[PDB]
Amino acid sequence: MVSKGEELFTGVVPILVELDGDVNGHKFSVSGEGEGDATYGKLTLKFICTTGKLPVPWPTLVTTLVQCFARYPDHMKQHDFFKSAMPEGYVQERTIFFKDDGNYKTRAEVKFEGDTLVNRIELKGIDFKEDGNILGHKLEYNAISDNVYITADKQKNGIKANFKIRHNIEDGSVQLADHYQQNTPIGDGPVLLPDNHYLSTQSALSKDPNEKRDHMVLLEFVTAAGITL
Repeated sequence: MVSKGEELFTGVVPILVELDGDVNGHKFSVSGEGEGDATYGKLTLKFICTTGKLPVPWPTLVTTLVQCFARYPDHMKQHDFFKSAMPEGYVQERTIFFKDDGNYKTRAEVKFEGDTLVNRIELKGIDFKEDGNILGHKLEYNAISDNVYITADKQKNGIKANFKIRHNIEDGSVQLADHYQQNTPIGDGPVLLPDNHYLSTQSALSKDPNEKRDHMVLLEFVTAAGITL
C-alpha cells in the first residue's frame, strides 16, 4: 500500500528555492530553480545571488539550499519522513558550527505551492572572523559529500540529524562544519517516524560559462541507506 505523500514524488518535480541571508551584517538573497527525481535521488539546480556578489562562499550554502527528493530503497519506504509530511510540508531548522569561526542558524519551510516544491529559507550568521576561511573566501569550489545520520524525535513528532562536512581549503587544509538538524511537520496529519538510518549525499559544483551573475550550478545525488533487508 502506497503512502499519502509518496505519490507526489513519482515523477520529475520542479523546485524553487528562496533564501534570505544576513552574515555579520552582510545581507544577501539567493534564488534557485530546478528539478528533482526521487526515483533516481537526483537534483539539478542553478542558484543566483540576486543582491550582487555573494558575501560567503557558495559551498558553505549547499546544505542549506530538499531531502524529500532522496531515493529510498523499497524495503526502507516506511522510514521516509520527508515525503510523509507532504504536501503540507515541514520545518527544517539547523545550526551549523564552523570550527574556529562563526555559526549559521537556519530555518526553512519546505512544502508544495501547487505543483512546485518550495524551499524558503531565512539564514542568520554571526561571530565570523573577517579574515577567516568563510568571510575571507579561502574555500575550494569543491564538491562535498557525506552521510546524514537520522534519528526519530518521538516527542516532537519529527526527526533529528547530525553530520559533518569537510570543506577543502585552497592550501590543502580542511574547514569542518558541524551540522545539527531538527525537522518537524507543518500539517496535523500523521507521519513516518524512522529507525536510525542515513542519507548518502553527493553534490557536484559547477558554473554556467554564459552566466555573468554570481551563481552556482548543482548536480546532486541522495540515497537512503543503512537498514538490512
